[PDB]
Amino acid sequence: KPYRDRFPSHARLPRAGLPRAEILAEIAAMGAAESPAWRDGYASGAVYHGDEHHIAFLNEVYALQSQSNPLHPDLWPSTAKFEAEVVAMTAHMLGGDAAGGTVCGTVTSGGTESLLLAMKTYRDWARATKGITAPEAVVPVSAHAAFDKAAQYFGIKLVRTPLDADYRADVAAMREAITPNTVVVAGSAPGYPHGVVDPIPEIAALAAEHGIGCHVDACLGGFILPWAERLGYPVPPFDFRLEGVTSVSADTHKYGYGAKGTSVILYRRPDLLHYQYFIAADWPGGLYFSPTFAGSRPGALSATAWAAMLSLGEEGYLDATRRILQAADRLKAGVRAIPSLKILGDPLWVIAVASDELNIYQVMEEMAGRGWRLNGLHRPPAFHVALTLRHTEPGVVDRFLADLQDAVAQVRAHPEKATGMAPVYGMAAAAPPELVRQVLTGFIDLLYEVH
Amino acid sequence: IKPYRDRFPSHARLPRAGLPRAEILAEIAAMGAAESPAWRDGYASGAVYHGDEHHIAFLNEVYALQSQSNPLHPDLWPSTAKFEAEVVAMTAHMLGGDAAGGTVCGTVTSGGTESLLLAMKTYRDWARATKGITAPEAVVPVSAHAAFDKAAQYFGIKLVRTPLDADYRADVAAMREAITPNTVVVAGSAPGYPHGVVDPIPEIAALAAEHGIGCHVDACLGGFILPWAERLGYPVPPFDFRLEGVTSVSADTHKYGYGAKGTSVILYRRPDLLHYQYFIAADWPGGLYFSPTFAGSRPGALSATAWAAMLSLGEEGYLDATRRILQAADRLKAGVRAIPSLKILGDPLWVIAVASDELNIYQVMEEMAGRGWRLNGLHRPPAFHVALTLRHTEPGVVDRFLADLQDAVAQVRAHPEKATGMAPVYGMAAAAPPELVRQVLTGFIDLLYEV
Ligand code: NA
Repeated sequence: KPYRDRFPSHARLPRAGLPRAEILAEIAAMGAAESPAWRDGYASGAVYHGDEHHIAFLNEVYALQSQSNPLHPDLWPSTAKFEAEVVAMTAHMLGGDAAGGTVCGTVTSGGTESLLLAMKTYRDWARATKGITAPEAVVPVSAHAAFDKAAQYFGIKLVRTPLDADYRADVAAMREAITPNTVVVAGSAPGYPHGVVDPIPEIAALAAEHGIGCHVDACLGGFILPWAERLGYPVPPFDFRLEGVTSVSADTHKYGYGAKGTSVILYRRPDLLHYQYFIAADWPGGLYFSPTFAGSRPGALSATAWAAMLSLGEEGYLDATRRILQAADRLKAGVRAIPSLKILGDPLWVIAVASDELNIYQVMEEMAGRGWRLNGLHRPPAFHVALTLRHTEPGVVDRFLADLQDAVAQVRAHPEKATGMAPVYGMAAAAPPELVRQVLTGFIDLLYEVH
Repeated sequence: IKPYRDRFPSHARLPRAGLPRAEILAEIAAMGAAESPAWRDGYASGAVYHGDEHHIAFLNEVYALQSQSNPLHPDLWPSTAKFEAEVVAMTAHMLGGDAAGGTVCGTVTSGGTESLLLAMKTYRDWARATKGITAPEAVVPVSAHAAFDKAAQYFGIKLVRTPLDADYRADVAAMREAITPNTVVVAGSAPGYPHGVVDPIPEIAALAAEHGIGCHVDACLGGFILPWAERLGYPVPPFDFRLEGVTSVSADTHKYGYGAKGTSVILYRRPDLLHYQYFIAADWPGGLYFSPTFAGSRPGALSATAWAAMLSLGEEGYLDATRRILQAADRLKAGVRAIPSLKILGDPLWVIAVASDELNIYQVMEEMAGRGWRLNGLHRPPAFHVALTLRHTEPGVVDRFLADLQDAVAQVRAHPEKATGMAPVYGMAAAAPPELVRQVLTGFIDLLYEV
């Protein structure tokens, strides 16, 4: 709570309205304080484009569409066109034409919502068409935490399966975990922890053999992998090119470079998509439907997804991806050169680094002391850096490597040193899950404290 | 209908080369010039709640300043964590939170629907953990939002809908009779969407408390009006945390809070309830992970607009806006009651459902549509409503409505069998079997997404 001193806190409505100009000044001052961290490339992920002109462009898209609520297609036909076109272009980018032109889907609020919708959809589809009432889903331990959210929300038993030596899903273990109640298996393309792409072709084949769904979580890779493939990088098919793939999520607000608050969920056929829709026919409020979880939605954010995709085009995504993967190549070579560190698996641009000899959490804390905001991992202990366009700016990768070399030297010199956040991550890694839940619950409460 | 089919190019695939930003903006701007008059000039029921150009420009600048905000990372955007904390605190205080003894707490959500879903899930989880209930039920009036059915279907809750009395308010005897040992929550609306009437919250809350179950007040529509209507001397029963048995309340900042679309608030009487809402993952290799609500990544700029709107209005601003809306409603209601063949359903303050026992109300509505009005068509029983906003408090707007409504009724009286445009559509939807409605609406959503 860094502003507790500098700015008044508001626990109650002001009696009189406060001047707009004063309100904007506070927000602008906070922006000046907060933006350097992501602008200058210190943040893993978080901001995916970050360019001044791109941002000013999407801000004006927002301004022009600010009143849009896609719950009312009759008032905002513009926004329904934008969502239809985002879905179509994304589907085409992800091998939709290979499905025979039946690929369809919706815009969502984010990768989490795309995953939740897909999970609910397989649940309802399986109940209706296979008589399954105690649904199960099989995913690798690396699959996003949102799969557990979906499981707990929709009453699906989540079975998480082990990874091989390369941190990719062990498909044999996935086959073993399938039962008559399994409704879907998933693979990540790539997974968030270690940036590796699961063996999608085998997972898709597994699913098809069992007549169950196969969801590919391409939230992180959907706007990168197709371009990496065209640039010559090693990437096997991960999308609708695979016969057994029945849905794919992809985040326009990650490497699509749209504004935060949008993603896409795609299904192989409409008969599947139809299980996602909510329709109420008996309500005194009249006919009511929604394609996704929300009722009212900020249509302006859909406009920003559409605008971003159109302003980039294939050549734009190709260039962005090129820059990111070149930076990644350079970063990975540097990490491999530093003694006592290793990279987990063989990632293209989301790089998890670990150490068998040193406390990786203190190496991470040493980086944080130099301004870096990296993601702390566990199982196993590691940190990761998800490279973005912010990291392709001049000097950024070199600063990272220089800082990391220094971090490692400092930790080797005092291997028992543990400061700042390092003991927090270490304790969290060792702690019983229930204890973690209690403490993190207290933490969320603290974020909401007004003093 | 898709108005831009022949006016602008359609995009089924990414352009090969990025298109100029300036052209993309021109196209979006052109669509805005086409679309804004309808809401700006007061023709839309609900839809746009403030709509003033200076207010809008103000929020658009709030968005610009916070555009990169993603509250999944409070360490990068402490500004936004502060905004959400203060939106919750101010809203809680406005809704009688101090009467709870200072234990009232909550979170910002993406909208009214998410607030309702979250409350529903929360009572389900709470009841499972503390009451051993594994086949949860919820009892709500038939007028309660369609979103209650979404929550029931998502989270495996049996939803029991109960009849209204002659004033279109919840029949509390029927709710009592519907309670079983598996019931986890009862709800009332403040006010309900269809007819704008406030349920007997005190009786419902007392019912709930007597049974040791939750009581959720859906104040999504009324939360930012009712407290001020009450201060102004209008007849409004207590409906909030002043009532002992009220355990949660939802209120929409993006409705009469005058924030931008994409925000709402869910409040709980105590932290031990709120804690059942949080998602926490402790064994994920992606590290410690938590979400206070459904989403992971979120558009923090939208929370900023809620906060800024609340601050720029203050109590005086909400009091003034509410006064204007309620006096416009008073005038509008009197004018409708003065028209021989029309009646208003129940006794609403500002969301007015109008019906007719003698004429086809759907054609009356169609005659209004031919004059530019975008009203909401209801059924059970047939009616239309107008949810009055600041847009309808502008000079001449209520007078135009009544003048148009008088001509509408004169025309229908002259040709009682006339049924044109959307009138036969609403008429058929009201008579049609729900399964048939489901199939047709499913086809309609498909139509929205056609490129
Ligand atoms: Na190394």
